[PDB]
Amino acid sequence: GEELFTGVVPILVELDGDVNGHKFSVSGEGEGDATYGKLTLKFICTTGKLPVPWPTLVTTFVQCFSRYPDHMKQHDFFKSAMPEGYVQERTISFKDDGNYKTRAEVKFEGDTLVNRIELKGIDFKEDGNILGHKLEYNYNSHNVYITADKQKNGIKANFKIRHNIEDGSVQLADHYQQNTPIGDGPVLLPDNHYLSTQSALSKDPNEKRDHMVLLEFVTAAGITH
Ligand SMILES: [Mg+2]
Ligand SMILES: [Mg+2]
Repeated sequence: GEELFTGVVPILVELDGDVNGHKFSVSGEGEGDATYGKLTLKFICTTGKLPVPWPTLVTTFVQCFSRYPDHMKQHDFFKSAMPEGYVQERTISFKDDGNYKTRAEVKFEGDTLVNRIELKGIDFKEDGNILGHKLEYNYNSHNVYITADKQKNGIKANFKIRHNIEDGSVQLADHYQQNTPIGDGPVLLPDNHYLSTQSALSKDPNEKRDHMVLLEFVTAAGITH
C-alpha cells in the first residue's frame, strides 16, 4: 500500500461545485512525493471565474501524500487503503456564513492518484467574506487532528482553518472529516495523531485562466516514540 508511494506519483484532481447556485468545475494536475510530504498542484477553473475564493477550496483539493515518519508508519490509514482508495467526506462550516459539504473518492487510476470531488455550498451570505471575495490569497499552517473510527473501519478528523480577511480579521472554517475505505482489504486504524500542514499559494505568470498554484508540505506527528 505504502509501497505505491515510494517515488513521485502523478495526481489529477477534478471537482464539480455548486455554491448558492453558482455552478463551477475545477481541474488540477501535478504530483506528489510522500517521501518528503510534498505536493505540487496547479488548478484551473474550467467554467470561467471561480465564484468562491481559491483559498477556501485548498483542503478539498490527498492525505495519502503525507510524510509518515518511519516510527509512525503503522498509523498511516491513507496509504493502507490504496490502491482501491477511500471516500473522504467533509462538512466545512464557515463561521457566521454558509457551509460546504464535500464527497470525494481518492484512488489510483493506473499509476495516477485521482481525487474526484463533489462540492455543495449552501446558506452563504451574498456579500459575506466568501461570496464577496474578501479573503486574501494566502494560507496559514494548520494541524489536522485524526482519530480512528473502528466501526466504519476508517478515520475521522477535526481541524480549524483560519482564512485571512483583507481587513486584518480572520474567517474561521471548521472542518469535520470522515474517511472510509473503498476496498475490503485490511487498513491501518491509527492512534490519535495529527498532520502538520503548510500550504503556499501562487500564480503562474503565463496563465490567463482563473487558477491556483499550490505547494504543500504535510508531515504526520503527535505520536511518542
Ligand atoms: Mg520512505
Ligand atoms: Mg496501541
